[PDB]
Amino acid sequence: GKLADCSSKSPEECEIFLVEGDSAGGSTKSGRDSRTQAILPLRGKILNVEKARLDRILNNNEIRQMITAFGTGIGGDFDLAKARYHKIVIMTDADVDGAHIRTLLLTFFYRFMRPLIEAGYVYIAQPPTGYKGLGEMNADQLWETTMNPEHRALLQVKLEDAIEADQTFEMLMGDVVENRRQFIEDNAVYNERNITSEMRESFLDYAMSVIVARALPDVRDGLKPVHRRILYGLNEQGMTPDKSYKKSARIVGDVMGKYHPHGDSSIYEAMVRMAQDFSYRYPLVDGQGNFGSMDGDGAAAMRYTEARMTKITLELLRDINKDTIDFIDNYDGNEREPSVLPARFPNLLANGASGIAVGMATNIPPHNLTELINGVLSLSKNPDISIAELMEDIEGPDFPTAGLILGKSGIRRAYETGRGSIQMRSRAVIEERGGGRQRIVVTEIPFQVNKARMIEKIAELVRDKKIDGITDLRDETSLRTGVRVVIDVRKDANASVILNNLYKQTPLQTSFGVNMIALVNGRPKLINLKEALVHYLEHQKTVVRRRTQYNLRKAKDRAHILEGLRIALDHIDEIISTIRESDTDKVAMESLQQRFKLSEKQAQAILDMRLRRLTGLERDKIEAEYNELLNYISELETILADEEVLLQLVRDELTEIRDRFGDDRRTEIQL
Amino acid sequence: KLADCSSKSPEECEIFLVEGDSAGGSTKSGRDSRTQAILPLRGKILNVEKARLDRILNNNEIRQMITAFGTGIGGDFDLAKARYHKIVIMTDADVDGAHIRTLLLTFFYRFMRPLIEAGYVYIAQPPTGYKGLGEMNADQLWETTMNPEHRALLQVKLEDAIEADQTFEMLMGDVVENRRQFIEDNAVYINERNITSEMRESFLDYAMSVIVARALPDVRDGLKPVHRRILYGLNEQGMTPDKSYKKSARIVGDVMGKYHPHGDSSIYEAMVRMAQDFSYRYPLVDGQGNFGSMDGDGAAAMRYTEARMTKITLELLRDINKDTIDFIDNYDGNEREPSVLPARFPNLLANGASGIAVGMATNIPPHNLTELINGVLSLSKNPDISIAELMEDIEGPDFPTAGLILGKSGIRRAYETGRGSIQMRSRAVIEERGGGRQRIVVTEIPFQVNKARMIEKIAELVRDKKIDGITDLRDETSLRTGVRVVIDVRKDANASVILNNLYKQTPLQTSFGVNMIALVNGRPKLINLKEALVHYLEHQKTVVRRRTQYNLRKAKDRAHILEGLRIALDHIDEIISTIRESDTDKVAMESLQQRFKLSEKQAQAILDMRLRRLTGLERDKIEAEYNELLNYISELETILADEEVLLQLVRDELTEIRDRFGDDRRTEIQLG
DNA sequence: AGCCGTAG
DNA sequence: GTACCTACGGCT
DNA sequence: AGCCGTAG
DNA sequence: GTACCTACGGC
Ligand SMILES: O=c1ccc2ccc(F)c3c2n1C[C@H]3CN1CCC(NCc2cc3c(nn2)OCCO3)CC1
Ligand SMILES: Cc1sc(-c2ccccc2Cl)cc1C(=O)N[C@@H](CN)c1ccccc1
Ligand SMILES: Cc1sc(-c2ccccc2Cl)cc1C(=O)N[C@@H](CN)c1ccccc1
Ligand SMILES: [Mn+2]
Ligand SMILES: [Mn+2]
Ligand code: NA
Repeated sequence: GKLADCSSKSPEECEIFLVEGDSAGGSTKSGRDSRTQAILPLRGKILNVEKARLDRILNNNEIRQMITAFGTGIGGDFDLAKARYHKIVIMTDADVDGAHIRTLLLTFFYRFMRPLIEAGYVYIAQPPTGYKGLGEMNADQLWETTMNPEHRALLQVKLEDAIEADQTFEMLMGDVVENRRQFIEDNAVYNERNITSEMRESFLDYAMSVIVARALPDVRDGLKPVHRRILYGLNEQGMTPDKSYKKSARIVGDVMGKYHPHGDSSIYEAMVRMAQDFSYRYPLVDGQGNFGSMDGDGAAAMRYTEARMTKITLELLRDINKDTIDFIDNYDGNEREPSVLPARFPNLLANGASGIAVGMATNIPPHNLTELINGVLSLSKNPDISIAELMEDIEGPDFPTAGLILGKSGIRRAYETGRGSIQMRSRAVIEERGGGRQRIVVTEIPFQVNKARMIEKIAELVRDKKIDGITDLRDETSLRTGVRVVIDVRKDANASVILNNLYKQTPLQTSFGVNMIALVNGRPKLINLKEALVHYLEHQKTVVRRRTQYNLRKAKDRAHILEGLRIALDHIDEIISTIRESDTDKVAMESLQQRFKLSEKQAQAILDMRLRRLTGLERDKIEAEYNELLNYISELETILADEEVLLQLVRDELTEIRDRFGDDRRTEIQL
Repeated sequence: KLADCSSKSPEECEIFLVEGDSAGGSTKSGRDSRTQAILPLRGKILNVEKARLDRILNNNEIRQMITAFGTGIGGDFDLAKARYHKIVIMTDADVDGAHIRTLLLTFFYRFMRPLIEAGYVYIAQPPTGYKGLGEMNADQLWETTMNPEHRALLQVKLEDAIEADQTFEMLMGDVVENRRQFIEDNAVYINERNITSEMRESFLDYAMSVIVARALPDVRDGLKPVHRRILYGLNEQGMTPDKSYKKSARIVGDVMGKYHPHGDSSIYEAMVRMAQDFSYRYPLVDGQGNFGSMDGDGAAAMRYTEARMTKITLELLRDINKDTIDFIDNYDGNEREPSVLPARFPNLLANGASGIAVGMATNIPPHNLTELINGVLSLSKNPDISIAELMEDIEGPDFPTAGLILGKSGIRRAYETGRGSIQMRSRAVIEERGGGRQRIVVTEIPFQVNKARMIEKIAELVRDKKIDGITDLRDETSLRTGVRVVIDVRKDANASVILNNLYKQTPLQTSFGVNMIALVNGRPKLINLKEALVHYLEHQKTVVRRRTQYNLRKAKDRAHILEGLRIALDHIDEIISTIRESDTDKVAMESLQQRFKLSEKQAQAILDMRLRRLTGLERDKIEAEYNELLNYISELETILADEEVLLQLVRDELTEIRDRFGDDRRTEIQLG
């Protein structure tokens, strides 16, 4: 019913185009030749049939619609002669997700409709380079470039080696992660088409993009691109804590247009989590309005909420405009965006990260800011510090939701190797409720556990009689009292046994599996605690050194200008005479340069000077600024002359941040 | 969706009805969960006053409320079974919140009246300034509206049941005229609440806002608030035709934050229509990407499309920064927006308008711009011109979709009175297809007719055997050929007969019901063709008059500065020494003013002068500017001194616009 | 009828 | 006004 | 086995 | 990635 067929009933001259969604589909339908060309719009990512059970595959709506459209049936019953189109054309967006969707479609054609490929019926379209998605093209341009048999370039998909192609679909699309990961590491780098070559190149294109530009944080600032773009967007709009909140829909529309060419919900939902004090150990966004709850209620629609940077986020963006980090071109070349943030606090470890990539994933727990900075300071004084010594500063993860960690052994393994299992428990106590009866009271729950869902789980166990001795279950949580979950215990039953059982059978006890993978030098890397801290500290040294160099050039440039102004003030009569005698700006400029040994920049500055600069207060200000400047330049040079002084400055600034933003440990690590 | 409280004891339990999930989550968090339950609604609710019982009972929102209350409904209503003794209506403090409140009270009065009689129904009073309950933090919601310690609730009271019956009937019933009369009669520019009063005030607030601030165009620029805000948003962001396309998501978020506090889809779809050349006779938006089709395909998601002003839209905004129109504060006081656009072409008539309001609706067809401007010119030369004479310029509507209008008699009635029915017919011809067989070919369809859907209607008629003689039906439309819909006719059947039947039984012939209502001085008004031209010409006289006055004010301000600069350069050594000798800015200003007879503004301008202005070509170059200004000042004064000269200037600027943007008529008017 | 177009 | 489909990895 | 979070 | 509720007035 989503299919827009062509009028001809002769398959030999008929072509069906497969496109990503209705955005693309509408340009496609308007621009086509309705006589011979059909359009079937799909719905974004389609089922990977290499990983799915067969009944699921047969019951999936997108899959059925293709089968019905092609008309050949599937597997054993496939009948090539019954095909309704001799050309099946894959026309996804010319981007990395476009590529993924193509690997998913080919995988379906190969496993289920193979003769179709063998017959040479499957092609790949080749839309132009410039556009965002096909939804961004005018129908006429899409017709000429991509669908016009006269000018289009199609690739026909050719099946050459079928042993090789089976091995290929299994490797890329199959359920064994390791083989796929190996394939990516090995190949990762910075009109007839063999189906194996198309899968390998298209999948690597997608997989690479997800690893380096989506799902993994950078080790230096702890951010993924969508977060870095959000925060940079708030900086560039002047959405500072002192400044008022800006509506979220404007922030999101802004980020979308300038830096992040993806769907609005991905951006808004990333921003929302950054504002949740139950998600971020040190929240990066300050939100006004409904930003979700521990119960998994979603945030209010973006038209209603407002947001701005938290104060600690200013520390992430500090000195970004002092040539501290490298800018790069944005997605369409009309803007510039930061490659990384200055990150004056160790954000990766402080807020942690979780991302599902391709071939790999990352799980990094959050940490206490005071402990992390103290760890960085200990490292700065001792490059050969061991993990055990570092743990004297950093006890373990510190969750925003507090709770308990059981033992140091999982933490120790994770810090040493980057992988460990950490056991988390809710904070629970047994107390009397009167009448000789007792209750269990939970005041803190494990990190990332949905409270309401945890309670549902307990209720279901009680209902199914899978747990004994619970008379009542209520959520007494309130803004005023904090989290409070009350489990009433049957009189004379052992509450401690019931609690132990709750730990065994519900998320009241949950584990955090540490998998510390981050982008180091543009590549994913499993890193230990020390390595994550070493990368953070080198970054801070580079940022501070660069800021100091930038500030020196700027101060020197400004001093240069002020010397010219001071010269002008010393010979103001002569300066005025020279300018009056000149016919043009260009002559005056040359004459000032010749007569007073001034640079072009100095002369330009003098010619720009307003007459009010001539008053007593203004002359003094020019002289006062120059004298202030000379001292500043001397201070900057001192820092750059001595690596130790530079390093000390890094330590001092970290320390300042520690004292301003460092807070108490929340999570209790129990021996 | 219900988030219930702990207590089982209704006497102390309260249920809060909120607009959506946006307010629901803050409400869930902020409430006392022991005694406060939350039921989020799904925006506007069924009006039970206009609906039959089967539809009422099958509505999910009505069902959830019935289920939650526990009382049952109507005849089976049981007050004792109520699960809460306080049912609290908590919508946003805005016009649409007020509407939701009338809809809820309508359901309660009709299906659960004892609940009101018992005193169980209340209205919360959240604070204003928020633009949504989703906007408030949970602690603010609790303290201001849900905490029993600080909250102010209105208990709804039923005093006169006869009067309330009548009020619910008039405000919410199916008779539009009584409701329209109520709005016309009442419209104008400590813990208990009478239900009749609450209904009359809440409904009037909503109805008036929709009439004056949503669904009806201004007679002066032909726009509704959302369209005006979009265009002003484009001008402000500098999205002119010379600049590159801006992404739609960014344009929309900007309009949302700054001027239009409503949904993104309302803004984006309004912008998309301005871009469609099958909708707008002179498109106001230049769109890049998928902007929808005549088959009712919607535009691509806003993440993909880009947009900017068309060239003609520059004429809507021309002179906006010369104090030609009044600006007003935006919705939250942080911005300024235009009350109306200068509108240098008659956009109301040119592009037409359709809007469903409350108590009334509007339907104004588009027109040919060359014709309209000629009409305005003729009118400007003769205030007593008649409609018939005006029709010598303005033949009738001119649809972007072309086609035919049958006869001039509906056009005439609509122009004379503002109401008329106009028959639009497709352009269709009969031609041979070979073998002695024929086809009907359609290349133009009526305005606002979905082509795919019209084709479906035809296919339906053929399959149901309600029409004889059709053997095939195809849409051969393409970019190369334009609309082409082909109906094959059975050999030896009369094709003209088949075509006449298709006109009678399908949208291939359709009617446009003209009902020209626009806002005139802030009030809706049914207007005829001449009255719409008159208000337009007045607006233009006013814009040009104000523009001239602004320019004159500006030019004198400038001449004044230059007289100070002339004096400064003539005495420059003494000027500089005066400044050098002054300790501060203030002292220099006083000294310059006393010594050289300079105003405060002249002296500031002298102190702001850069040294590079002392170069040679300046004494004369300043004198060059000063000389042109005097001439210009004289030119502006002449215009303000003679109405006829001002009127001629309006005529001239309209004529230039007609020659630059005026195009050929598309819709053919056949007599008859 | 169910559409048209700004709203929740 | 709102609700689900899909990919992807690892842990239970 | 369903969840975590950026994506279509 | 997409689909389907509601108000409102007139034909
Ligand atoms: O609830 C439901 C339930 C079902 C359903 C089905 C199909 C279907 F399409 C949808 C459904 N829905 C909701 C709806 C899906 N939504 C996703 C979000 C999208 N938002 C656009 C947007 C706004 C912006 C912006 N960019 N883009 O830039 C900044 C300003 O605001 C609008 C469509
Ligand atoms: C999947 C990819 S892509 C990539 C790469 C290479 C070069 C340029 C750009 C990129 Cl993106 C490297 C790997 C990879 O697996 N690296 C190994 C290191 N042993 C590994 C194994 C396990 C965990 C993390 C890392
Ligand atoms: C419904 C409203 S509100 C309003 C009004 C009054 C005063 C201030 C602000 C406002 Cl908005 C006037 C009417 C109305 O019906 N006007 C009559 C013309 N007398 C009408 C009748 C039929 C068609 C159009 C217009
Ligand atoms: Mn894409
Ligand atoms: Mn509202
Ligand atoms: Na008809």
